[PDB]
This record gives sequence, C-alpha cells and structure tokens, in this order.
Amino acid sequence: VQPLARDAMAYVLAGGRGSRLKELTDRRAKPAVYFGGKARIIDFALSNALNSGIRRIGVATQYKAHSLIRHLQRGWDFFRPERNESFDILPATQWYEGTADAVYQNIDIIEPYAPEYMVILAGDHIYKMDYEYMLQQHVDSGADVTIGCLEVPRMEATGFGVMHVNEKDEIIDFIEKPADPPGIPGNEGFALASMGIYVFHTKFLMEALRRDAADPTSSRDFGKDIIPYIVEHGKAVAHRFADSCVRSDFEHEPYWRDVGTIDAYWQANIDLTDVVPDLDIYDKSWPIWTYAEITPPAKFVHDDEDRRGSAVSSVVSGDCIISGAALNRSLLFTGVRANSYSRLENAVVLPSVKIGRHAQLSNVVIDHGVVIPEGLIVGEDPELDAKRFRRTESGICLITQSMIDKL
Amino acid sequence: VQPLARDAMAYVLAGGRGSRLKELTDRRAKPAVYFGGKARIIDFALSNALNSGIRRIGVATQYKAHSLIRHLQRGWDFFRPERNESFDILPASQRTQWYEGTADAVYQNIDIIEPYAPEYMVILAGDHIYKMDYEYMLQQHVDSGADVTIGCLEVPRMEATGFGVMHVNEKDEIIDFIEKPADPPGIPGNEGFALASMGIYVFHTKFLMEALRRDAADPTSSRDFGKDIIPYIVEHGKAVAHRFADSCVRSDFEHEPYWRDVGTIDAYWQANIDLTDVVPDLDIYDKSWPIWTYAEITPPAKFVHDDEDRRGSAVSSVVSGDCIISGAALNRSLLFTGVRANSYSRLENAVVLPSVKIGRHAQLSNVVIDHGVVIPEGLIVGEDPELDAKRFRRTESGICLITQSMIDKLDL
Amino acid sequence: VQPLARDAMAYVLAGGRGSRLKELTDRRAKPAVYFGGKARIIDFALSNALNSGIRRIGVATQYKAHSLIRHLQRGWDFFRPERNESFDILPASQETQWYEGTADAVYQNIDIIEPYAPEYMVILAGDHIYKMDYEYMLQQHVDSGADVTIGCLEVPRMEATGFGVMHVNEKDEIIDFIEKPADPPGIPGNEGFALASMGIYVFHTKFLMEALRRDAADPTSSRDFGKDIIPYIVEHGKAVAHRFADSCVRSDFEHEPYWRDVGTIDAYWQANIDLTDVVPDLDIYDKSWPIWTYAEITPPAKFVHDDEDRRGSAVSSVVSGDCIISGAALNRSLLFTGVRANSYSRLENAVVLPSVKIGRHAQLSNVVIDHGVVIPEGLIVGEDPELDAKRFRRTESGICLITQSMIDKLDL
Amino acid sequence: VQPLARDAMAYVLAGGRGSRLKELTDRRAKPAVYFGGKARIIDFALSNALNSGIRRIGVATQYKAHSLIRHLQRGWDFFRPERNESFDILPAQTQWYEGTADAVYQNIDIIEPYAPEYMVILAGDHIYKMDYEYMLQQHVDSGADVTIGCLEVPRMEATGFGVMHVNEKDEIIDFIEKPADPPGIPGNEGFALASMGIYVFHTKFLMEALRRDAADPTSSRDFGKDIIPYIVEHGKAVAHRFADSCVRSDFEHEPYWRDVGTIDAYWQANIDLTDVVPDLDIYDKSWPIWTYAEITPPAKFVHDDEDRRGSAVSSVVSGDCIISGAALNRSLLFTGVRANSYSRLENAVVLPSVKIGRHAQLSNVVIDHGVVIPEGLIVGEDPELDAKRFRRTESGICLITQSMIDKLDL
Ligand SMILES: CCOC(=O)C(C)=O
Ligand SMILES: CCOC(=O)C(C)=O
Repeated sequence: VQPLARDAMAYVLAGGRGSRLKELTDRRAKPAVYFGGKARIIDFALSNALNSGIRRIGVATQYKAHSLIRHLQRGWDFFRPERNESFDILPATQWYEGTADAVYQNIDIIEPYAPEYMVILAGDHIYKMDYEYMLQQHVDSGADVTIGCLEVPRMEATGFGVMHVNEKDEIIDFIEKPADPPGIPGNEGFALASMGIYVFHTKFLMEALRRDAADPTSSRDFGKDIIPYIVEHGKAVAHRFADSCVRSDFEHEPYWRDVGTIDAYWQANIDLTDVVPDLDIYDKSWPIWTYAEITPPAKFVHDDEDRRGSAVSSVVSGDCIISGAALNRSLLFTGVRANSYSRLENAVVLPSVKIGRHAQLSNVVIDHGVVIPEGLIVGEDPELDAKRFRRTESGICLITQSMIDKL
Repeated sequence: VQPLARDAMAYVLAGGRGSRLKELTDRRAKPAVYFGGKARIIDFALSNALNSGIRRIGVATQYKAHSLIRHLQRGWDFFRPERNESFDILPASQRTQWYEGTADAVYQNIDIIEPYAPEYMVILAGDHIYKMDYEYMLQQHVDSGADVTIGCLEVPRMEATGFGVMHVNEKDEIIDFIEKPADPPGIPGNEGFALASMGIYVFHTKFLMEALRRDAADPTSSRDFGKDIIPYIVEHGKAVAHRFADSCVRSDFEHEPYWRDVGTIDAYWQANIDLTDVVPDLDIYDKSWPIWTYAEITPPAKFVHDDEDRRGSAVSSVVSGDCIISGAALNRSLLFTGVRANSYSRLENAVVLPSVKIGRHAQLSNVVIDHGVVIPEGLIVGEDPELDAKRFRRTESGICLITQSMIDKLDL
Repeated sequence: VQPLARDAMAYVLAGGRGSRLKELTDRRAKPAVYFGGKARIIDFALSNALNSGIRRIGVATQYKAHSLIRHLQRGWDFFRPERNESFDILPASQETQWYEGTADAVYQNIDIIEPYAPEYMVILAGDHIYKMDYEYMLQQHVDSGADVTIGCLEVPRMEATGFGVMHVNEKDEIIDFIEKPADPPGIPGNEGFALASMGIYVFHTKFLMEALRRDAADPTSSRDFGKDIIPYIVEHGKAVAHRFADSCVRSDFEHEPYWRDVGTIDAYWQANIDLTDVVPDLDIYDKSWPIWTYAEITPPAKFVHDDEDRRGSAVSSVVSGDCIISGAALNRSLLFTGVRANSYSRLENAVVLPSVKIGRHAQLSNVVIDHGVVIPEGLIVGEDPELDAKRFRRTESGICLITQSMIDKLDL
Repeated sequence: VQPLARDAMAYVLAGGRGSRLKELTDRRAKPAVYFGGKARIIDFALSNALNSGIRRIGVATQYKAHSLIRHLQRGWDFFRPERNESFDILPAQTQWYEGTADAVYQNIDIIEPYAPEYMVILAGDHIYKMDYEYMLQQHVDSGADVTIGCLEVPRMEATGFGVMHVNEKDEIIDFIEKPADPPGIPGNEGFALASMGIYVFHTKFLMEALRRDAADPTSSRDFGKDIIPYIVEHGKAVAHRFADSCVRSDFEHEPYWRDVGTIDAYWQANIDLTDVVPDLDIYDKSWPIWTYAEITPPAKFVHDDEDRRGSAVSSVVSGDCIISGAALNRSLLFTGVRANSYSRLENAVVLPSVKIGRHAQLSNVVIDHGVVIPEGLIVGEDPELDAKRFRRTESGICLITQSMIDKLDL
C-alpha cells in the first residue's frame, strides 16, 4: 500500500570523468556538462529520484567537482530535514577508491537516515525512469540486488557491461564489454546492458561494502567488485528499462543516452531541434528540475537586404540576443550573443558564448563562454579546422577558448 | 554613515483599476497586468524598493485582486522577519468594508506598520513602470526637513494636463497642487516644463501616522493622499518636490529617464512593442538594477518548419520560454511565456500574453491578445477595420484587444 | 504500482469559526488557533497531506481568515508548480462573496482545480488535530469502486451522540447518515461502537465536479458536504466508510489513535496541557510523521534568578524559544514562543500563547492566556471563582480564558 | 548618497584549526564550533556582512571543513544572483591553500565576474557584531591601500596580539607580532591597537597585491605574515577602531569581541550567557544573527518528586531538549540534549544531541556534540581522576568527547 520510495535513498555516483569528451570535460565532471538548453546531465538522475518520490538524495563526486558542486548548491537547495527530505553533497591523499568506496566512506551519513532501500544511480546518463517499479520488483523478488538494464541489439552490447541471465531474469554472469555478448535466453540478438543502476536493501549493501573494504583484491567498484561477487555468491536479478521508463506519448521509444563522445553529445542536443524529437522536453508529467535564474526573453533584431536576426529549425534560451545573425539547426543555451552577419548551422552553443560579426560556423559544439572572433570560419576547410580545433572524424569541431587564443 | 533605507518601509498602493485598459483589467487589477514578456507591472515598484535597500514592504490591494495576490505570494516569498525583512499583503478587510481610499489603506493597517517601527514611510503607486533609487529621495527628505517629499516628473506643460501638478518656487518647495490643470503652472527658471506627481510620497513615519488619523477623523475627507492628505500639507505644512531625473536609474543603453503609465490600450501596446526595437527606451538586459518577478523554470523557445509553405521564425521580435513557434511567421511581436503559434499562422505588431494558442492559418496584426486566449484556426484580424471593430475592442489608432469572451461570441 | 497520492489534490476546508471557543476565535478562525507550543491547528491536516505524498493542496477560508492566510503565506511557501506541486490559498473573497457552504467552497474554485486535472480529490476539515496517511483511504476508494469514501472514528456509542454518524453494513457500506443520533447505530458485530464522520471525503475529481455542479443548481441546497452532498450520495449512490484506526499514524509512544476536535475552551486547554505529561497521548517528538509549521529562528529559553526570594525555573512544563523566565515559577504549564515571565510571578496549569508577558508578583492558575496579552503586575487568577468569573471567560470546570480586552476593562 | 556596501564583497577566511581547542576541533574547523546555543562561530561574521548590506559573500575553507561546508549550504542558502546576491563556498575546487592570501589568489576566477569595488577580508573565527559600512566609508575617504580593524586594548593584554603601531592620525607605522612592550596609542598610552584580522581593500589593488605575493616563492602566502607587513612598510595602512563601528546593544556594557581561542575561554563565553546581565545580548533584534535552524519541539521538563525533579535554574536551554528528572544549574544546552533521571549538570556547556545517563553528575564541563554520557558518571569531584579520563584545563574545566568515554573502564 505505502510506496517503497518513502523509505528509499537515491545515491548518485557523479565522479565519471567523461574522458572521450576531451576538452569539454577538461575542467568539469561529465555530470556537470550542459544539456538540452537549460539543464546539466546530472539533473536527469536527480529529477528521476524526486519524481519517483525519493526524498533523500546523496551525490558522490570525485574529480573536477567544483562547478558540479556549485550547481548542486544553487539548484538543489529546497530539501529540508524536518520534512524527512535530504540532499547531501559528498565530495572526495583523499579521493574515493572506486564507486563502492564512496558509499563505504559515507556510511556514517547514510545510517542516521536509516533508509530501508538504497537506489544507487549513475549520474552521467540522460533518461527518465520511475524508480518505484524497480523498488517493487526488488522487495517482491527477494533479490539481493536488482540491476537496471537496457535491451540492446547484441552488436551494440559490446561496449556495455553485459548481464548474462536465465529465463527468469536472474543474472548468472557479468562480462565487461563482451566482444561476443551473451544474448537473452529465448531472444538472441538482444543482450541486457547494465545502466549502472542498483537497488539494494540498505543493511545488505552496508555489509556488502564493508566486506569490499576489507578485501585486498577489490577494485572497490560496483560493476566489477560488488555486483559480480553477488552474481557469483548471491541472488542478482535484472530489471528492464522498458518496464520503468517514463516515455511521453511523443517519444517513439524509450530514451536513454550516454553522450559519451563529442559526436554523440552533439547529436543528442541537435536532435532536440527536430520536428519530432526523440526526447520530449515538454512532458510536464515528468519534469526536469535544474538551476535556472530569471532572465530576459530571447530577442531577434535587424531585417534588411544583407542581415536578418532570426532562428529557423532552432532552439533558443533566454538572455539570448540574435542581432543580425542567421541561425539554422542550432541549439543555443542561455546568454548567447550573436552579432550582425554571423551564421550558425548545426551548432550546439553553450551558455554565454559571443559570436562576432561575420563569423560563419557549421557542425560545432562551442564551449561555455567562448568568444568567437569576428570573421572566423568553421566548417569550410576540414583540414584547417582539424588543426585549430578538436575535430571529429564525422567532422564536428569542439571549440574552446584555449583553442581560440592560439589562433 | 548609515543608509536611511535600512530604516524605511515601502508601502505600495496596488488597487489601481486601469479602467481605460478595458477588458484587460475586467478580472485583474492594473498592477497585475503583464509587461515586457516576463514580469507584471507591480514588479517594478517592488524591485525599486528591494534594489534601494528597503527591507520592509506592504502592499495594499483593492479590486479584482486574487491574481495579483497569488502573484505576490509566489514571487515575493523570500523575505524573513528575523532578518528584519517583511513582506505584507494587505487586502481590504482582513487578508463592504473596502478601503475608503488610499490614506485609509494605510490607516487601516497602522497596527501592521507600528510593530516594525520604521523611521520612514515610502508610499508608492504600484501601477507604473519605472526604475528609481529611493535612497536619494530619503536623503533629500531628511536633509531638507520637509513634511512630505513628493516624486515629480518634469514634463512639458502640454503633457502635464493629465497629471496632478505641483507648483514650484525657486527652492523646489511645493506652493500649491492642481489636479489636471488646463494650463499647467511651470517651473521657475525654465518655464516650458511642469512638475507632475508620480504618486510617490516619503514621510517620517510618526508624522504620517498622525496625518492618516487626522484624515480618518475628518468627515468630509475622501480618504486619499492625492485629494486629501497631500493638499493639507502643501498648504499648512512643508511639502517639497523631488525630481525623478535625480533618482532615476538609467542603464547606459537608456537615452532618457523611463517612466510609463500604460493607462490606455494604445499606451500598453506601444510600451510593449517598443521593446522589440534595436535600441529600446527601456533596457531589460540590464543587470545593475534588476527587476525581480515570479518566474518558473521553462523549456527554451523552439522554432520549427522550414519549407516552401511554412517557416517558424521570429523577426524583430521578443520571444519567451516555453514558446513553440511551429511554421508561424512572427514579425515585430512580443511573446510572453507559453505561446503556441501553429503552422501557416502570421503575427505582426502583436503583444501576445502568456499561454496564447494561435491556430493554423490565423493572421493577426496590431493586436493585444489576452492571457490564455485560444485563437481559432484561420482567424483574420487587422484587415477589416469595421469587422475588426465589430468583434473586438478596437482603438482609434487601430489596435485590437482580443479576449476569450470576445472569441466565444464569434459566429460573424 | 504507482502511489495514488501522485494523482490527488488535498482540499482543506479552513473556514471553521470555533464559536464555542469564544474570545479565542474572536479575531482568528479556528484553524489558525495555536497548538502545542509552536504550530497551529491547520498544520496537522496540511502536514498529513504532505507526508502522504499529496503535492497539490488548496485551502478554502471564510471568516476572520487574516492571520490564517498570513500563516499559510509564510509557512507553506515551498511548493513549486514546475515540480507538479501547488499550494493555493482560496479566500472567500478574491466582502460580498462568502462561500455558501463547504460544497460551494469547491464549486467556486473549479477553475483552480480542473487546470491541474487531478484524478482524486481529498476533502479535509482543517480544524482537527490528528495524524493520518491518506494513501490508505485513496486505495480503498479505488478498490471499493465507491462514489465517496468517508473517514470515520470508531467511538463508543454514548460518545457518538455528539457526532454525525454513518449507519454501516457488514461491508462498511454506508446505508444511512444521522446527525447527532440520540441512539447512534452500532457497528454490525461490534455494537457498543459507532462510526463518527471526520468530515474527510475522498472522491474521483470528475464525480465531485459533477456533484458540485448538481448542488449549485439546486436552490434548496445548503451547499454543504455534510447536510447536502454526502447524504444525497448515501441514499442514491455508493458511500463507504473508511476506518481512522486503519490509516492513523500512531507513534510507538502514543497509547491509542490520537484525534482531538478541541471544540471547547476546556478541551483546548486539556489537549495542550496534556503535552506536559510524562507520557503524553500526543508524541510531538516523533520524526517519522513530522508536523511542519511556520517557525522563526529564535534565541533559546532562558531561566534566571536563584536567590532567597525568587527562582526562575519550569517544572512539569513545556517552554519554547525566545522565552525568558526571570525569577518566575512555572509548574504544569505550556509556553509558546516569546513569553516573558517576570520576578515573583507564578504560573500553574497555564496554557500561555505567544508573546505573553507576565508582570511581577502575578499568580495565575488554570488559565488560557491569549496571544500578546500583557498581564499586569500582581494579578491573581485561580483563587476566587466569582471574581475570576466576573473578570474573565471562566469555564464550568474553572478554566479562565484571558484576553487583552478583558485585562483592559479591569481594575478588580 | 550610495551606500558603499552595495559595491562590496565580504570574503571570509574560515580555515582556522583552533588548535588550542584540542579535541573540540578534532574533526571540525574552528568557524564550525557551536556557540550561544543555536549558532556556530562563522555565523557572526556572516550576519555582520548581511546586516551591513554586503550581499556578496565568499567563504574560503581549509582543513576539516565538511560540517562547516554542510552548515553553509543548509543555512546560508537564500542569496540569488539575479538580485545581485551571491554566496560562494570555496574549499581548497594537492593544492591546499598556501595561506589566507593564497585562499584569495586561487579564487580570482570567482571574484572578477562580480567585479565588486571593495573587498572586505574577514576572520571567520571571532564572535562580534560590527557594521562594516563605517569601515568602508573610512577606507574610501582615507585614500589608504588597506584599512585594518583594531580592538582598543590595555597594553598588558595587548602582548598576546598582533599589534599595530599607530601615529596621531591612526596611520599604521609598524606591525608587531606579540610585543613584550606593546606600543601605546599616541596620547592614549596604556592602550594598544590589536588587529582583528579585518581588512578593507580596493579590489583591483588587492588582486595586484595577491598576484605579487604569489610570484614570490619565498612568501608564506598569508595576509598577516606577508601582505599586511608589506603595505605598512611600503604603502599606506590605516587602522579602524572597533569602537567606531561595533553594534553595541543598549544592554551590553562594552563592545563585545571574543576569540574563544582556548577551552577555558570557550567555556567562559558560553557560560556567561547564563548571567542575569550577560555581556552579549542574544536578544538584540536590531542586529540579528542568522544561522541554520530547524523546526524543533519546545524544551520539556518532567518529573517532580522527592528524589527527582526535572528543571533548569540559571540556565539557557534550546529546543528538542528533554530534561527528564535532571537538575541543571548554570548550564547552557544546545538543541536536542536529553538529560535523564537523577542526573545533575552544573557549570556545563552541552553541545547538540548529547545524552546524559541516569544518576550521572557533571560539573565544570564542555560536552562535545552527540556524546553519550554513561549512567552514573561523575565529573568534577576528583581532579586527578578527571585529568586522565578527559582533557582537563588548568582552571578545572573538562572537555569530554565520545572517544574519551569509550576508553572508560576507569
Ligand atoms: C529563462 C529563459 O527564458 C526564455 O526567454 C527562453 C526563450 O527560454
Ligand atoms: C527554535 C527552538 O526553540 C525552542 O524550543 C527553545 C526552547 O529554544
């Protein structure tokens, strides 16, 4: 009768470096990377927790955590312990020694709350999911551990940690990036790919992490140490994302993105410019809370022979002034100033960027606050572009202020 | 050394009906009228008080006040009394027996004011759009020894005819007060201008309390500052004028001191649509004197479709969050939060209030569209003046105000 | 799988006058009355809604709602609509509009409710003190297929005479409703007990809007849930009782399910003073079902003087913040925030509301002192029944309610 | 006309170890130490900033700053940048701060976007009330490079201070660390100016000064030892008298400033709040001290028979305290303290959530946060049994921590 969420604590692992994002994550953690025009990546796991009815949240951070922590302080500031809500920011010769460690080192903060269930979450994915489903499967299945999994074509699973299960979705082995991924019994050509989401009873986990602290062998991670141990010595069960996913009617399939490369990151944002986007950012039934300030509305100015400030097939945030600049298939975060005779196409423009007059840019991700010099051309000369900026094989240039200065 | 604002309470009169705004205020007070894409009118006086360092605010409401009051409860909710801040929402009888006037609006609330014991009271009109630093006006008030300091616009005399006008001597001491003078008295030194009352009054609090008690005890008083309290002091006390230009907070992108009454639909339309200029008279992108309001986290603005027949786009326009511009042409328009403009529609010279829906093929020009209106598909406005005058409120200059009740009546 | 509370709106009827509480409610509505040292009565229904996971709450107020509305504005200010949460304060007057009854209180505000489109409405009285998890009642409602679920106390029949009583069958289906039955029908199989309505009702929103629109067009209706809406469904539709015992959130340290009307001065006094017990019926130190309220940061409680003639200390008492007990003796008393009790004074069996000041040498016994009352030096209460009755509101059991207007008229 | 606080930013140095406070700062920085019953020491500087009209605040922290950082996030969370308000918590994002100067230098990246005119450098480990608008007004007028807040102290007590030589217009002509013969004030000998560690700068000037300091690989990167000694000698340093800006309540007999540097001083400043006429008026609503506070139940006193009586005399007691058959005298209790039957506290400062077991009897103590006092424990009866059981000062105050109690089998 009583929702299990009332007795759950969501614990967000937010230390992921986002290595392959290169300069995008040079001074910010992957979960602090901007997404969608208004939010950051971590706001999704956090909003899922909130919307699922989980009132206690812990967030473990590791490297380059400064701006991630300031985001959390500014945006996620409305929890009060007298309402049995909490939001603890838990930063790391003093780092965490893995994903399991960050729970272990913080037991003293967890146990006063004494939650019945722990919902361990990866904070660097973009998805919407109602965790109450997973909680209910967990208590009703008697599992030691319930693991959230995507169903992906066997070929795609080769990059995931893959769970080998049986006909009752109990997990019988785990393999990191199996090159020939174990298929679902009775449904080959599909594999169960781990989402980095783990539901525990709280007391089992506590011991499970104590045990891990003691063992010299352990790399102190959930994926390699905690879980496989459980898989081999206890009862592990799979939960399928399709069962819990909160998809809008206007989302043609369950949405989940890792945005683990500049290409995947650029594509995921630019896809929001579609007539029918994969992600329905207008689904008010499952809203994404974030840090946002009061801003002026977007402004478009100039319209004559040679210049017209306008956006077409584009998404534009507040505090943006589009002055004689032509935008197409671009997403602009808050605060962008684009000036006369400049042009943007296939552009993901992060907060507070200035585009100088006459600049022309195509297929780019422009980093936070970058000032684009007047006249710069990107997307015309693949080879000059690759020398000046971080350019992908697909031809997306990631542009940072450091890159511009060296011009 | 100490700023006087620490010792002041701002008391905002927010019962303005905005009668000439017609259907725009049939269900809301004038201070609750939307402006500029995000805020409401009352947010300017409150942001002035905040930015000036005043920590205690009272707001007296009168007619049609629920949405104003809701706005205040939700947007102005961050003042804490044990930090010596306060924000009091004060409707007629206890959050018949209406306020009998603006002075009554204070008098009835003496028991709210007195516990705070502020040293000064700043009486504000909540129905004007303007930026002002009240600390200068406080300074002048104590340093001049006046009974009342009155905020005054310095306007050419032909404009002052619709204002309450203060007559000036050499030292800017007010020597009489005229309500809407046919030929306004001028300022000594430079004739050609007049001092028009802003409805801003600074008192020593104790002085003010005695006045409103005296006004309450006068059986022939109409119970207003403008008509009753102020004329009494101008004569039998010391009234002094403060010049708006001296306290006005101008951005360096604002060519002149900005103050707007938006007392008519043309004025309302004109003040909003002027924000679409390359160089508007009001700088809303300024940060050195910010306007706080009630704002919700919204998805960004979206523009879509780009084919032969339809292009979602905004030109020389201002567009807010949660707007979806789908195959619709926007030109010289101001869109508030939550507008959904649909394929093949067109908007020119439009002020479009929150949550409006523009149906496919609809074409609207020179309009103000009320909050939440659902424009039916294919509707045409701005083309047939007599038909346009027939179904909607239409001004002499050709502006159409459109409400849902007007749309509901549509069959011809 | 999905908790029904996500889909419910709580609607709190906070218009109780508390007539029998006499002077205690001469300027405040009953839901605004102080309870327990810090909170107000309305905070129990609101905290129940919040703890049950209901994110949308409306409060309908009626008479003397000034201080109630103020409390709700400052205390219950943390709901944000973009997180699908909302807190609407819905005063009977945007004067002329008064709600015609508890049913009119909803009907007039349909245009506040339907935009949120909740699936369930939970109608609550805002003037009782109790803890209850409404998810239990929601589930029963959807499982039972009923048109209304009604929350009911299980009370011994001779105490049931004072209540609105539902007749019940073996399936807890309500076959009749009786207002104050001289002989309350017992529960089948459990005579000796009867079901008393708590004035708590769960509906599907679509059904409730239907019923409310039917009621408004019926000119004979008293427009109340109690007299009109519920009895109509009882005879013509499907009403089922829900047992408070099943939903009540009882602490380990509460010997039974706790519910209190505090309808009389004696009952009010009794319910507060009971908190000074070694083992109170109400466990306020519970953290598993917390009661939220408006609270300010205050200094701690202070106890001073210990000489031969005066000692400030409290025995068998509960004392809040900002209290200074200066050479004063407290015994079996409950003090709200900001009480100043001065040298040589004594309080016994006293419920003392916020900001009360107790003058030197005063000695008060068996009292309720209203908010902000200054007790003059040397006043004696609880010594002479006839004198105390002449001066104050004295109950049959000898409880004196003391208000400042009673003190003002005094001099023996 | 325009108050200078509008253009100022307060930067609070909150990395003090409070080394002499021993186990009381075992796992927390000094600014995080509880004071007065409901607040922490850092809240005083912060409330001074806010009350003075300084709506931009940064806090630099160093060692053991977890609870300090949590307190700040929870309690000081009401600033919004779009109202030109900001509160930045700046932990050491290797590379600890090199000193209080380095604490500023690393965070130029945080400061410049706000571009304030003035920087008000504040020690976050003192208890005092001050209106910084006076010191700002003096600084801009004096035309000096740095203005330094100073206590006026009798020279006999100035020997334990950083003392500023002054001339007849309060220009600082020397700074001496703990002078044996502290230089006296011109025409007011017998009083010396003792630095409060409060400095006012122009922001541009301070950025240069901290950039120069960072370049010198020799420097100890501290305002006290490096930057301030450089300005007196080569630039323009001027003193600001605490008495000139202190916010002294009518019920405060003298300007109040406390360092609470030692266990005895900490105990003394807290227990002094139980006085009939305390030196610190914690009721002056005119200059209020904001902190992190939760809604809690009122304090409760229960039991009253021949053998036990729950009550407090000459005491200060917070919310969520249950005094159950326990007798308190001259004690200050923070939130959530449970004292059980037949127990007795005297001259006791008891930090939050402490449990006092039945029959326990304690005198002259500071009990650390959350400590559970075993039933029947006696402290303050036997000085030598106490000094080996707990940390006991020369004056006879016992600091009791949980790790000390856990060692008990004598
Ligand atoms: C807060 C941002 O508001 C906006 O004006 C848009 C366009 O998103
Ligand atoms: C805010 C907590 O207040 C109290 O209950 C006491 C006694 O300080």
